[PDB]
Amino acid sequence: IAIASTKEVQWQGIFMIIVWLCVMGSLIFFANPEASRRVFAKFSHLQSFYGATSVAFAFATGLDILAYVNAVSDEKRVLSGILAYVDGVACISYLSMATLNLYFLVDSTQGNPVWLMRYAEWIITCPTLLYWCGLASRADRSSVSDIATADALLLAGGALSSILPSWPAFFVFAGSFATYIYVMLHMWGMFGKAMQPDFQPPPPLPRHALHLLRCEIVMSWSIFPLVEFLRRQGYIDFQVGEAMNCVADYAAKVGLAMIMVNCNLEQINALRVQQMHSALTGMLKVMRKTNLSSSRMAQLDGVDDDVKSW
Amino acid sequence: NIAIASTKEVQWQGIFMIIVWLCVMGSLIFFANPEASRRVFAKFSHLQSFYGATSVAFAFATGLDILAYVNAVSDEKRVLSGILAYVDGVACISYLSMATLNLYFLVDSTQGNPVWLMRYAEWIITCPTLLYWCGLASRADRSSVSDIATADALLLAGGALSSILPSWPAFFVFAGSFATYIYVMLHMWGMFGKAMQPDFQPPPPLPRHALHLLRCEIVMSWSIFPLVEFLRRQGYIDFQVGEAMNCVADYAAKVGLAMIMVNCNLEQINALRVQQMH
Ligand SMILES: CCCCCCCC/C=C\CCCCCCCC(=O)OC[C@H](O)CO
Ligand SMILES: CCCCCCCC/C=C\CCCCCCCC(=O)OC[C@H](O)CO
Ligand SMILES: CCCCCCCC/C=C\CCCCCCCC(=O)OC[C@H](O)CO
Ligand SMILES: *C/C=C(C)/C=C/C=C(C)/C=C/C1=C(C)CCCC1(C)C
Ligand SMILES: *C/C=C(C)/C=C/C=C(C)/C=C/C1=C(C)CCCC1(C)C
Repeated sequence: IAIASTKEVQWQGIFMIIVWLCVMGSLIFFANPEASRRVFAKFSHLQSFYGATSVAFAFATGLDILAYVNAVSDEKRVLSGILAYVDGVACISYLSMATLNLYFLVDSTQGNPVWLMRYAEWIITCPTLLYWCGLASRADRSSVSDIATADALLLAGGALSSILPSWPAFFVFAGSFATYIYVMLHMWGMFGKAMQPDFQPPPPLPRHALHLLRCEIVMSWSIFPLVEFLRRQGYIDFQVGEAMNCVADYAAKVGLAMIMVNCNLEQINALRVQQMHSALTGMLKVMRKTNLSSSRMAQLDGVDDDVKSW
Repeated sequence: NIAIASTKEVQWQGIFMIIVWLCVMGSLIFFANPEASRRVFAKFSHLQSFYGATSVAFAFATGLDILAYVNAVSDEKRVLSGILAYVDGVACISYLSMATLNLYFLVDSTQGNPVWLMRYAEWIITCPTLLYWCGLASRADRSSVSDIATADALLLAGGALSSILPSWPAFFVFAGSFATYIYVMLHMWGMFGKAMQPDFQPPPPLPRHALHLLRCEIVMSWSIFPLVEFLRRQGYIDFQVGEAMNCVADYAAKVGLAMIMVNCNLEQINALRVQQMH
């Protein structure tokens, strides 16, 4: 329920990039390039997996900068503003993940890397996307910062659960998953309470589209805990798990933009509903000013119009 | 006379693009050599990953045009995104098949690299359609379009046949195809020009500004392929480098069109509710 202006979405956007331009430098300071080259060789397709995701996110932002300029309203404008920066961070993250010497941690389950840059992306992105849901539905400013902060610590636990021994990993990882359902349960009830046809303040998106948001987010964010579960269990390869993470990272953020584009293209029907009513009352005003009986000015006035409808 | 389309006509034109490609996919699985394809994806490990990534990029790019079709401003700006909804879908199933199927290919005489006929069979189905599609954004002669459409169809074929020829003739058949490429592009730049006139007889379904963008998007995005194969056959870049460029250039040329229809449809609604405020 922030109801922020375009200059606020710029101020939050420059904060995300400077709080990122600090994160990358932090992860470049602790770099061990001998092992980064060793990991980017033992797992060959990684530099291609992440480099392909960065290019895919480059066009993802271009689709938002078009939706931002050509936005139908100033309400839907500031919504594509947050997605413009959230998807831009996804591109500079995977660009650096695929070309830079970054900091990662050995995990206890299988000895795999923990990219931390991608975790540092989600802790910058995922809280913002829940604040984004706090505007498409206009929930309470507290009920949003609840799940917003609960989802930030959520990602942190699953990151700092890979280092832990067997049992404290299971218990910290299971603690993050329980918090996940909390975020997805409050959201489904956050949009569901905004979809009611009797709801002030009327949401900046149509009522039906909110169901698409609480559907797309639920069944796209669920992939990440499902991959970290299987891969730690040892039931899928590391790269096969990384490939899913890169595509799920794409479908989750891009899925919102295509819904924003869908909404901006749907107000055209709303325009064509207003055009109908205007031309209906316009023909109504003429009937309220004419007299329709035997007033012979062409034929009888009534049959002239009746022949027109015939 | 001129060049027009209709919704049900692009629907049957759409399903013709897929059945002439389904036939193509069968022929290339039929003549394929799986023992030789395994060697390709072995030496070039990133090939299978590139195509599968390109396919994912095109899967979403198709669905964006479906939203432009159901929520189109005009009956003509519908049958324009309709062509792209089939063009961009072929790219999704072409790259999904290139990354997951045993396909037929050829060894080029220049450097022994593979020549992906499935991709060549994609452009032969795409490029002549986008030029029929360019005959609807500008409404050129059905003869002026049939020329470039059949000249671009043989253009991609000549560049494919050039790989199998010896030294001397491959030079001239390749150069003979690039000479026709400029013939296609020169006719396009002047094809939008006739419609870009503020006093044109059949008003084009696009504004004058959006038409100059198209003749710039199609010039600067299509010129990459004749530069990739050039710098790859000469040996100035690795094969996988030219494939990654071909995997990105193939996305820009077709999503560049998809984002023009979005911005024009969006520019139309914002202009229309303004004309309602007044
Ligand atoms: C253990 C993983 C370590 C990774 C290594 C890099 C860490 C840097 C990442 C984030 C910095 C914190 C800045 C963002 C903090 C967001 C907290 C939050 O939830 O804010 C929501 C907001 O209240 C909605 O209105
Ligand atoms: C009716 C438009 C159909 C366009 C193609 C869709 C099917 C593409 C499949 C194979 C193309 C093989 C090469 C075909 C060469 C183009 C044929 C042509 O000249 O069409 C011009 C049309 O008359 C201008 O209105
Ligand atoms: C000026 C154009 C006026 C309007 C006409 C529109 C049509 C343009 C179409 C093709 C032009 C040539 C395509 C680009 C070919 C460049 C090849 C080249 O210059 O090669 C340099 C060399 O490869 C370095 O490494
Ligand atoms: C754009 C990136 C997004 C939306 C990432 C979302 C991640 C989640 C919704 C959940 C992640 C995890 C858990 C629920 C538990 C284990 C740790 C994670 C990060 C895999
Ligand atoms: C969607 C796919 C498109 C737009 C493909 C376009 C291909 C070209 C514009 C050109 C291709 C070639 C040449 C000009 C010369 C050598 C042969 C080709 C196919 C590389």
